[PDB]
Amino acid sequence: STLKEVQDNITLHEQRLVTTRQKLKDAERAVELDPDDVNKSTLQSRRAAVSALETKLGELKRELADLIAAQ
Repeated sequence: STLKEVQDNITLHEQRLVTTRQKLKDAERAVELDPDDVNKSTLQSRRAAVSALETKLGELKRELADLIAAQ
């Protein structure tokens, strides 16, 4: 039930973190080789996407820890 729902959401977010981080790696490399404005903007966006996922994951994981402790 509730704990499993949170766990599945952590999985979905961990999977999205992997794919978003690959997109970030691609964007970082492009800027390393040619730091033009478009490449810097792509990088800025990919960074924010990864960081936002990591934030959400941290929230989910702290809440699951407390769900477990209460049970």
